[PDB]
Amino acid sequence: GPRVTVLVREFEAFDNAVPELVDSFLQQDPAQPVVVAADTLPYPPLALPRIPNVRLALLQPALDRPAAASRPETYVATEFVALVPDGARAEAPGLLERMVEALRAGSARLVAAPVATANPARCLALNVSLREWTARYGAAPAAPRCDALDGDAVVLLRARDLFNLSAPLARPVGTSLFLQTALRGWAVQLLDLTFAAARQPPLATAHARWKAEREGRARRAALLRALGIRLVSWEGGRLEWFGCNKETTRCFGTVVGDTPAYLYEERWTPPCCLRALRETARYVVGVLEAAGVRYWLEGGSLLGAARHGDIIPWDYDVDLGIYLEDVGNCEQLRGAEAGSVVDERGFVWEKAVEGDFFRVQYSESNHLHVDLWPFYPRNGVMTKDTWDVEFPEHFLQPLVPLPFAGFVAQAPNNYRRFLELKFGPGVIENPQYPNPALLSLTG
Amino acid sequence: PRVTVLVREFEAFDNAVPELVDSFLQQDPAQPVVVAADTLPYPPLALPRIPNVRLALLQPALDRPAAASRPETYVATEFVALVPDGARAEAPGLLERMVEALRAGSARLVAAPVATANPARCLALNVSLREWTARYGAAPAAPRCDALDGDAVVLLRARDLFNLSAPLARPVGTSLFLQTALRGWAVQLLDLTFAAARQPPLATAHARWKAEREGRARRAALLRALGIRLVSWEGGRLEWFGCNKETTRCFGTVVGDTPAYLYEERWTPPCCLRALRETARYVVGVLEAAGVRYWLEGGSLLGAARHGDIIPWDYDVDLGIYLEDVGNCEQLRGAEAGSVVDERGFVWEKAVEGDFFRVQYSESNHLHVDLWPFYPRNGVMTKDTWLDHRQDVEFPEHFLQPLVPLPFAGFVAQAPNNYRRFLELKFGPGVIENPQYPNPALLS
Amino acid sequence: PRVTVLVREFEAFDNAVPELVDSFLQQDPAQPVVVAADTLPYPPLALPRIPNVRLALLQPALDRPAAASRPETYVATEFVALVPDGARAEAPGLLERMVEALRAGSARLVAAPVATANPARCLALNVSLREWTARYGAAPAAPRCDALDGDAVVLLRARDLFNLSAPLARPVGTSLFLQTALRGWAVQLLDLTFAAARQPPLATAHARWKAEREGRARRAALLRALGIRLVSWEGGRLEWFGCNKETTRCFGTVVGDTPAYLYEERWTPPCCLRALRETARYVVGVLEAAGVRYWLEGGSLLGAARHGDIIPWDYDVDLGIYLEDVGNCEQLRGAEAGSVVDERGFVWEKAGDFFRVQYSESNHLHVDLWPFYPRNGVMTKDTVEFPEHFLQPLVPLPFAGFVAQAPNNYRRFLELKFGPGVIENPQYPN
Amino acid sequence: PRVTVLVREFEAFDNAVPELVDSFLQQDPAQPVVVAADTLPYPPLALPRIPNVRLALLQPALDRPAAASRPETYVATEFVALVPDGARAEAPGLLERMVEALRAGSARLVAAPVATANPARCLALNVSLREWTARYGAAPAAPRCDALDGDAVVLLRARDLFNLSAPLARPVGTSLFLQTALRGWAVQLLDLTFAAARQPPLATAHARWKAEREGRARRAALLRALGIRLVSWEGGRLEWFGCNKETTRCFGTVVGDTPAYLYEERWTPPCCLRALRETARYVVGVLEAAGVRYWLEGGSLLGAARHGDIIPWDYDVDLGIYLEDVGNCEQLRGAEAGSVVDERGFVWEKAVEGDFFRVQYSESNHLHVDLWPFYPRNGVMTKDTWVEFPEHFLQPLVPLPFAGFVAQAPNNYRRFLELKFGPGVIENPQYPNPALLSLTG
Ligand SMILES: *[C@@H]1O[C@H](CO)[C@@H](O)[C@H](O)[C@H]1NC(C)=O
Ligand SMILES: *[C@@H]1O[C@H](CO)[C@@H](O)[C@H](O)[C@H]1NC(C)=O
Ligand SMILES: *[C@@H]1O[C@H](CO)[C@@H](O)[C@H](O)[C@H]1NC(C)=O
Ligand SMILES: *[C@@H]1O[C@H](CO)[C@@H](O)[C@H](O)[C@H]1NC(C)=O
Ligand SMILES: *[C@@H]1O[C@H](CO)[C@@H](O)[C@H](O)[C@H]1NC(C)=O
Ligand SMILES: *[C@@H]1O[C@H](CO)[C@@H](O)[C@H](O)[C@H]1NC(C)=O
Ligand SMILES: *[C@@H]1O[C@H](CO)[C@@H](O)[C@H](O)[C@H]1NC(C)=O
Ligand SMILES: [Ba+2]
Ligand SMILES: [Ba+2]
Ligand SMILES: [Ba+2]
Ligand SMILES: [Ba+2]
Ligand SMILES: [Ba+2]
Ligand SMILES: [Zn+2]
Ligand SMILES: [Zn+2]
Ligand SMILES: [Zn+2]
Ligand SMILES: [Zn+2]
Repeated sequence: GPRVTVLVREFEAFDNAVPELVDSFLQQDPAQPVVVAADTLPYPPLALPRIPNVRLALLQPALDRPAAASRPETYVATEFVALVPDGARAEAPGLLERMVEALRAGSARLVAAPVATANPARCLALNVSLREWTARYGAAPAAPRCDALDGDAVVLLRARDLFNLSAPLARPVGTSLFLQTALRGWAVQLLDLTFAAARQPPLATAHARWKAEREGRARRAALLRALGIRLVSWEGGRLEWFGCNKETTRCFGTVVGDTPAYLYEERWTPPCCLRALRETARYVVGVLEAAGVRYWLEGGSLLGAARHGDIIPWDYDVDLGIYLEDVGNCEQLRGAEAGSVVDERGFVWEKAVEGDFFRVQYSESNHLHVDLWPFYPRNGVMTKDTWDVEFPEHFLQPLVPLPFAGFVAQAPNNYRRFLELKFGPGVIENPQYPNPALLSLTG
Repeated sequence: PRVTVLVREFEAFDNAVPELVDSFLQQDPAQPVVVAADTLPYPPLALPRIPNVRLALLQPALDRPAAASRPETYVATEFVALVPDGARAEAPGLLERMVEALRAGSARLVAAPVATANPARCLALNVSLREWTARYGAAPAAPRCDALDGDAVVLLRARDLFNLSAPLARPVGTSLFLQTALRGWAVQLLDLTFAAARQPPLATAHARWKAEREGRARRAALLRALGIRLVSWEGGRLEWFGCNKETTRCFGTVVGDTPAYLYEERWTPPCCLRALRETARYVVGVLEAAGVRYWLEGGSLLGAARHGDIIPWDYDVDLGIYLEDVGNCEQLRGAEAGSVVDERGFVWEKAVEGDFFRVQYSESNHLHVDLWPFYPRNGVMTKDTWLDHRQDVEFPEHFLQPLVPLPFAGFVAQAPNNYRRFLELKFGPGVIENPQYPNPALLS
Repeated sequence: PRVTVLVREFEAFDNAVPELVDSFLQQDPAQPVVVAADTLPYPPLALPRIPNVRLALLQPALDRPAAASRPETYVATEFVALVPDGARAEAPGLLERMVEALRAGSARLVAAPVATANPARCLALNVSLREWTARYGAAPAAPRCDALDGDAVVLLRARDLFNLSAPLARPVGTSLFLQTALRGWAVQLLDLTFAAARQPPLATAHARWKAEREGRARRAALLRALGIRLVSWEGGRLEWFGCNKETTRCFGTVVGDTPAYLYEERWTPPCCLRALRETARYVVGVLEAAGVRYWLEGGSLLGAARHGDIIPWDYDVDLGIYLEDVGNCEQLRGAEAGSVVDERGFVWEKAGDFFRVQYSESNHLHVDLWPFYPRNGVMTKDTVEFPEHFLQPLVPLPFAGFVAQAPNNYRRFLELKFGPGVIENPQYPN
Repeated sequence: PRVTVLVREFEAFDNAVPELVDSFLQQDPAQPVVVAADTLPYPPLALPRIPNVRLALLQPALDRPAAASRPETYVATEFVALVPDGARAEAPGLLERMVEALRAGSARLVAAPVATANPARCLALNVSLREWTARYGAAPAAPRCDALDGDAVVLLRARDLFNLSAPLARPVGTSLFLQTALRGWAVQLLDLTFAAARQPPLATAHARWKAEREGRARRAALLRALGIRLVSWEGGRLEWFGCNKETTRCFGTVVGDTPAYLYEERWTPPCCLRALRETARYVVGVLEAAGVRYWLEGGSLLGAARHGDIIPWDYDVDLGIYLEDVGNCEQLRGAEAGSVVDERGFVWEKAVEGDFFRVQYSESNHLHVDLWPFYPRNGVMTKDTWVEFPEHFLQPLVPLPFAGFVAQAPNNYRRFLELKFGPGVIENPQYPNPALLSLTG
């Protein structure tokens, strides 16, 4: 009895070669189990053979079906599942068997065989970091052992592994599967086997490709947002973003009890939010330097600068100190005492509700901000008559350059002494990343 | 008797879940409680972090197994009680009495109203997926109902709830009884009342307002996902959830003369049918006012002869008109120059394929009436271009002299005389008495 | 028919808990499973991280609420099945069959042996808190039993298990039936059989010996915490869990002639009585070797007359001796200079009219020797008296495992000292 | 009546609990009073036989229901006042004063010192479970505190006290504030004083000696059970409660390579780090005096470059050495022939596994410094078992602070570290990830 169930999930209803795919596997073994899975009944009809080992699995809730009907493991009775993309065909007999033999003999929980299309599967490296909401892809250093595949491959793994993931069949499978398996530390072995292409390949015209790719990028975008992947990178670069921006709200919205929503989700600050914070800091610093406002990294920004030259990865704002006596040198600041001011580049400058400090928002919609805390000497010690620690004014005589958030910012001289006076001894050396369990106990 | 309290209906921005859960914990410190949500609620729910109170997140996640989003794996007890936000346990032993009534009764669900401004009421409910409709009315055999409207604790066996396809789809008040009534199950409305929340949620008019809107949006999403286009109540009042003048038609381009919904074992959506009847009514009024001779044709005449309406799986309307009359109608005259949007938003155009005219419900909604021009050759009605149908044939002009009245789509339409013989000539003997799909070589 | 599997008996260093849990999950993927432990097991159990399988850590923690160590809070179902490591579910439906037998029967617990090397056998069990003793034997009414010895799945209602004072105290097979036998509950040893793990734990000789040694340590700590100083078996085997030659005695300094165990509504710990009997026998032996005239006195004579033993709530032994003979005994001559620790560890002291022999330097259970002298034909000390004819002659009287010497006509002698009817009217503590 | 007096800190052999109970009853005969003990106190306390005075025995017993050992079972008021032995109620209207203060302020605990020789002082306290440390200090915001030192009545809500995991674990003065400070709760030390008992307990040197021996034993057992390996005062006066030269290391055999402490969502116990630092310093001392070229390697060099210490979740130290130098060191030459215990108890052995050397802290405590011999071939440092690196990184070695002393590091160690670990590794620590560990294994 067959030990592998072919499963087809990646195809387009308007233009596919799924009937040829199914027919090709049935022509090596008429009893071969084949499952085609879809969110709704594909139209135009697929007209697959009406035989018991071929089944359409409709992954949608329906008023007249049991819970089992929308669960893909219901449709698989074999030990192994072979995910087969549309556009493949089985011509050499026994390829699924060789893949089973390779899986059992190897040490990778997945094995794959490229399909000989215009885009055969390439072996990739992938690091998934849920805390940084990032998926980092790269060339696979230990090919043919990989974390992920790009392109067309028959992928074979045990049904109990596949159907135990949270989103076994979320689309595109080429993205969702390896996000889940790579996070788990599993590997995929690119075998030296090749499945043939369909004789009449799907999506043969430019217009059909255009529709297919438009829908698939839309599925991918929605998939990465639902799964909490805000940034995709290739070799550290070619950033592809899925978070907040100048024209949207910031990811975590309004903060309740100075504990942003992302900490309860056991993650750190989204990288789109950190990116806007860096850009807003660079911009405010550039403006203050050109206007003649003396400023220095303050608080957690200074602490992040001194520790690793960037925003601390679970922080969500930037704090700078300024000489109160110099506020008038800056137009945006001058206007900020009157009322909120939207400058020429969309940055919003406000005088705070209470507490006498200035706030610069990334944009009118995206409320990530830099806070400016004005101080004035009172006989050698900086003070704000509203309350951020009081400190001696010689720490600013003079100020020091310090790498921060991708540029050079000004800091208090001997910032190490400055940091422990405000935070306590040894602060630079002992970071404490968020503690969700502790947070769960203490609200 | 062990019962898990399961909380699904609440709002993250404004709720009384902490009070709800504490009220059951005051009665039994080890009381199992499951709060279910699609995403982690923020601001934090701050439930007691004790092992018998769990939060079930129904979203997929990269670092969780499939079971973590299946709520049955959080319920170990035989029974489960769905409790809405705004409710509280005050009297001891309420859930136990509900268990007793379920074991003693015959209904598969029992329910207790909550003493909010809107306690649950007993309702009747018929679901027809084929017609995309759910029909509510007054309960004939109260306190035994098919569905409830309003706030109630609903107790049923875990095995029964979690074998539904969408046990926790929101609103539960709508979703649950749609699934239970379809299965012939009854909910027995008990004479027990749960108390309301001391600090009820949604205390301000603004908070209430943004809740009713988010609920309506969820309810509409629910009915679209489940294929309910039309909801009716006794009193005759209707809520729609499909087509209108401003949207697309529900089903899209038809291949093989068999629309997508037939493969889904459903008939034409009632909203598409409504648009087709209103377009047929309008077009007939225009042609009559213009002096264009028209007759019901094809499947429209067939439907007319059978039951005075569109065939319930059909998706367009067909009229024959005299060719020499097209010049009488302003929209028709324009349609030969190009597509014409007229005074009521109907779109008239000469079709790609067969030198016939098409009238679309709107620019976005392409439900249409097709007008087929005919001219008499020698007492024989005919045209130059033919579509590849067994229904597209010549026929004797005497069938059009004279035309007879015939109810169709809510109005009186003109039909060929002896339309039975007419229909049998075009479709074959007995067509009126033998309904069949537009092509049974594919689907019958 | 919803049953939570509850695993408590396993060793972190060597266990088959992953197989056990997986076997029940094959029969039902949503089977509730609770694995209970005092601390987080390492190496990791690596249980499935699915909502119906949970690890309950029972010790206190700075960062957890009270509820987190209370096991009932992890069990929502009506029934619980305690499953020992080494067992696996093969046939489906075994727990529901056990539930049915439970509802059908009259035993508050039912049990099914596991086909290990040591499948559960039935036992009788009698618990006497007053005497700090648990007594096991062969069970007359098997398959209905007070306790079990060996591997079994035990099923009971969760309200029954978790109202016990120490439901999951280890070892479970000792602690559970101690608590249920004391309440009059019975266990029915059903005829069902759970299979053994396909890869059993403790496969090597070193592993098994390491497990037996830590188990004996847990068993000993359990019996000490619950007040079982002695486990006795039908056939004579005795297991001691109290004081001995190298420890302190169990109760320490008595105030107001009422030892601590009386206020706990218990009698003398049996290990303390055993030490007293052995000191009495040793002292009598030394006295008889040195030719010292001794007789039973006070409560020891009373207990000898009543039942040939120490009164079970007494805590010392009193002997009278002829003062003229004190010199014939080395230990007692030495006792006048100072404390004497002899060959065998006994501590002889004079303190005070009288001498006192302690079982050992650490264990101060003692025999008091009170010397008398004949002056009037009456026996008298110098800091109550009785006529000398009660000692001429002395009679043999069983006491504490040996033949002691007692005044002649000692019943008459006991009612001179204590009043009439004393032998038949024991002054029971209340 | 809204406050239940709860007495937990006393000694059976010598106490003033009868005077205490009486004093509260003299001011209100109906006062709820609970004396809590693990076992029946002997000699008998002889407390009044009235319904509002109860003796709670918290140990499990064969004849008692579960509830009997749960302290909330004995309390039916909203508040609990923890009262130490030695205190006495004289001024009426004192507990109601503490309730009024509690309600009107923000602290969930309020306290009043008792006028003994050791009246309560206000302290700061941070608890770090990851570092297994309790850091005490003088309270910056007195009389708002994190913890108390000395005798005080402590009043808080019953629901708060009996929700803690170990609400009456002894000593209370230690156990309570470890739990409340971890939760971020404060205690407010009021300007109210409870009088002392007229006949104070433990008045003799001998009675005090016994009580202090017992209390210290209870506290050491309490700290081990709760995972506090290290107590400090103002960062000094260190008190240790973990492993040492004469014991096992805290976590024993690593099977991951994921030590047990990561599964407990903590870092390396600080006693283990202390042993590792001292072994690294001793080994380095031996290598320098014997003339062995060594350098910090792997995560030791990485930790030195990041913050000059062992990475706080790492559990060993790695050093490279020149293989041609091994002969210069007696311990190493002995290690090739068999395991050698040297004059100070360190164990030098040659793991035949990976062809390196390993120095253990002691025969029992297997925290170790690993020594990786390299040899050059064409100016590339290499070895025969396992990355290799160019020798110029060792020509010359540079000083680098590490673990309390100055150690040798490759020159350009940032470039050295980046080649081995990747760019940015110094700036982006791989912080322990409980959630992920729970997923991968
Ligand atoms: C993934 O992580 C490893 C180890 O942290 C690192 O060496 C590698 O360069 C990373 N790969 C990518 C593509 O980010
Ligand atoms: C008990 O403590 C936990 C913190 O782990 C908290 O979640 C819960 O709300 C507390 N309950 C009460 C009644 O304070
Ligand atoms: C529901 O269907 C039943 C069965 O024919 C019918 O008697 C009843 O009138 C229907 N009720 C509603 C509200 O449509
Ligand atoms: C399902 O996934 C979880 C990981 O989150 C794992 O613990 C469990 O063992 C998996 N079950 C199977 C059958 O692989
Ligand atoms: C327990 O009690 C009965 C009498 O009530 C006694 O006959 C039986 O022997 C005792 N059990 C054992 C094991 O001795
Ligand atoms: C003890 O038994 C009673 C009655 O069955 C029940 O109310 C209570 O929950 C039980 N205690 C537990 C299960 O801890
Ligand atoms: C506790 O932490 C705070 C800030 O984290 C620090 O300022 C205070 O100095 C610390 N106190 C002690 C005694 O470590
Ligand atoms: Ba900050
Ligand atoms: Ba038609
Ligand atoms: Ba038509
Ligand atoms: Ba006596
Ligand atoms: Ba390392
Ligand atoms: Zn963002
Ligand atoms: Zn429609
Ligand atoms: Zn004893
Ligand atoms: Zn240690």
